[PDB]
Amino acid sequence: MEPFRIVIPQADLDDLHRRLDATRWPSEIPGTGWSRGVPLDYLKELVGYWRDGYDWRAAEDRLNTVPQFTTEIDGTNVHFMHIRSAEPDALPMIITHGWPGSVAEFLDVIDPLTNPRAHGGDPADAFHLVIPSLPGFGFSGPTPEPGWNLPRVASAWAELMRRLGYSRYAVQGGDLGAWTSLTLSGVDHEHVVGTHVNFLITPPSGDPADLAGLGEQDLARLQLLAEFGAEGSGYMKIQSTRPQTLSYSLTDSPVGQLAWVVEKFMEWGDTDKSPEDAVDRDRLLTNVMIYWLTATAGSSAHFYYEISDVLPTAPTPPPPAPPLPTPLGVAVYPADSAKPVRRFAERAFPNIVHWAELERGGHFAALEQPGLFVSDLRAFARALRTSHHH
Amino acid sequence: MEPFRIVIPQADLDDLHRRLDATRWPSEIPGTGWSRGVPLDYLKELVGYWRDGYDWRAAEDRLNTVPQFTTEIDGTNVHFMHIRSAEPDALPMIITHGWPGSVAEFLDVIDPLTNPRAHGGDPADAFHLVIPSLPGFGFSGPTPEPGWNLPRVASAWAELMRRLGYSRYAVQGGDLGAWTSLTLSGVDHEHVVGTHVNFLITPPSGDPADLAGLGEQDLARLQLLAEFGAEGSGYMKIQSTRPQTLSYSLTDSPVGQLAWVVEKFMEWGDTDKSPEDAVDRDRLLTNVMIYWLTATAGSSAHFYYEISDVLPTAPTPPPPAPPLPTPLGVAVYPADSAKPVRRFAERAFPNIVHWAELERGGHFAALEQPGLFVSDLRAFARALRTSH
Ligand SMILES: O[C@@H]1Cc2ccccc2[C@H]1O
Ligand SMILES: O[C@@H]1Cc2ccccc2[C@H]1O
Repeated sequence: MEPFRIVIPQADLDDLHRRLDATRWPSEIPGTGWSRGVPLDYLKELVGYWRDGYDWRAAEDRLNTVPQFTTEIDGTNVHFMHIRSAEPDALPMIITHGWPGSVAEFLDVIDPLTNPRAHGGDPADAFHLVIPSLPGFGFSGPTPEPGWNLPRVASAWAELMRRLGYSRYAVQGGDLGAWTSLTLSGVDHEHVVGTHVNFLITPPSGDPADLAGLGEQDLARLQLLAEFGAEGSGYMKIQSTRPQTLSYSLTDSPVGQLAWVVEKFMEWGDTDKSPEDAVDRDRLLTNVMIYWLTATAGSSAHFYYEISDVLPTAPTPPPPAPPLPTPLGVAVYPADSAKPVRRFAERAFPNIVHWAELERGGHFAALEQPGLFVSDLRAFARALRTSHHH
Repeated sequence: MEPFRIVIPQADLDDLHRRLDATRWPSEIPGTGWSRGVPLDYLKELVGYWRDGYDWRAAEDRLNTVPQFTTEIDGTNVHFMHIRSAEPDALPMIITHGWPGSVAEFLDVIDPLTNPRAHGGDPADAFHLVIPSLPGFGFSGPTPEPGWNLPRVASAWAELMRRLGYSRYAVQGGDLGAWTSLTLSGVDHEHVVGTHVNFLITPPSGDPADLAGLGEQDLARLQLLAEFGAEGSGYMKIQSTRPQTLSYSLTDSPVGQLAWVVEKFMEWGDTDKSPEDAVDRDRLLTNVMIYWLTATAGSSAHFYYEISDVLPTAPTPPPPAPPLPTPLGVAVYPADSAKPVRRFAERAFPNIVHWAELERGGHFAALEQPGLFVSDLRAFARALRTSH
């Protein structure tokens, strides 16, 4: 438990610009748009801005306005932001990012969540926030040994909240952070008072009977899963099997690191022509910079290998889980890469206290739609309070 | 159709050495060996040799001892080696490499196949060789448009053989070259006299009854397929879906390009502790240099996208093909990444005339075991002459 500040040596930035200037670009097949990955023309334009335009020092300053700390847990370094609320009886909540994200995703929602009185919110709806970097990611950095899977991350987090003195807290996440949050609600069930996910997958049974009566939208959600498996799972299959092989090119090549990550902001964000439709280029590059500067493309990929058996890329599906009794909030963003079927969600989670279908935004909710994210999490906190005393 | 010679600008070599010198290495998780991909200590040592000891000019010299040509077919550049036998009666054969291989794989089998008299062979077993670079690969280079799938590549080859004046020829391949050869045997059935593959997958139906009576060795071969899908197919899934995203890092980073390729030489070769157990490092780096210097990591990856529908990684597993009538030779190398169950192969190919189970070697047969490969192909020629 020691204070932490991001201080990037100028030498690292000079090296980055050296590499950018020396980029060797591939050929392309014309007329294929985004269908086979990041198009050449777009990436050239974004790289030009990255090299001459993007301001890391300002991003660095902004990140450093948030209190950060590091601490060692279960043999590994855990970096985390901790922002105390301006209001007494605030709900402690630990928010977890996923891949290819980072703690930078949450910069625009931290102040409205923790200080609602200064952002037109109700003081009754305040949060204390703990926002940790996943082991292997960003400023937490590489893990030293095998075995950092969902329950090991969850146990680390429970220990983090214990050290911080939160005996009662909620958990929140999207992407892999949602899976970690759901896992933690079981692992630390004595201390977790509620769970909110903005990403939820509900696979079908495989029995054509459980589809009876489902409407067009729910059937389309199931189709989205199948499409993801067929077409969108490439990154997941390679990171879950040979993350180290992949890591050499992503650690050596900043354009390669950028393409690898920015593709997902295009495909999973609420976009039309460009990833910048949903996330502006400074935020896009700041997130990529956290991967690049900490050189965590590979260590973050190893997470997928550790949890390969519970991914959709698993050979055989994991056995059906017993119901998770955690009071649950679900937020469904319309451009997300996967969306839950409520009938199926009701079976797996008997205590849903909050369900919202939002009007806009994709996979990176806090970053894409901070206003909606904040309003939704407040309504979840209100629903939690309501469900506990009635 | 014009003569071709490899002449790499010095500036490209200077650029490569600058990149190698400036390599930024990743973290590792110690003690995981090769289980999660190419280990850090090994690759640092290989890159050291690449930078300090490897001699591209000598490799370039050896490649250029092979007569090579380029020609435009169906809108794309096609590079190929063409080596005539001194025996006029020789069997013409087109040999196709796969991924992450190249025409450099066959340097040690060319003279024995085309001049058997000087290399322990019978003049009756001579070949004329045509050894093309796949469209999108090596010195053929990037294709200009969508659609270069197996039938389109096969058609291009039939056209190449027609242009060379070969109205009767055999086809040979491993990896994707075997799939291309099998496709070509159907596409140009009039002119293909026989097909030899040193790579063949035989998927089970999924009906438990079809496994009845199979010995433990054949059951293990089927399980090899399952293991490949589960753990070995990462490169195939990303190249078949987002090859262009992948291409940026592989085209910009020589250590990345090296890791991406050399992993398969470890996993698919007859290896123990190192890929150099099966293929020495000069040959390994020469093959990688062909990808690096032609900047074809991306365009070679696009081939997988074009054929995604027939891969193991397909959205829906491809329906079992009807039987193919081509006279077929099959060579099974014991360390290969996949190996056929003969009972199943003979249902898919009712005219198998040659079946060899070799006792050494993996996926890169001509490169790993040139002696075994030459003997087997000569045996195949003899099987074709005495059965048809
Ligand atoms: O968008 C992706 C869809 C999916 C499915 C399972 C786990 C994670 C994820 C996301 O990364
Ligand atoms: O790339 C090859 C294609 C394939 C198909 C089945 C098993 C292994 C393999 C690979 O060795």
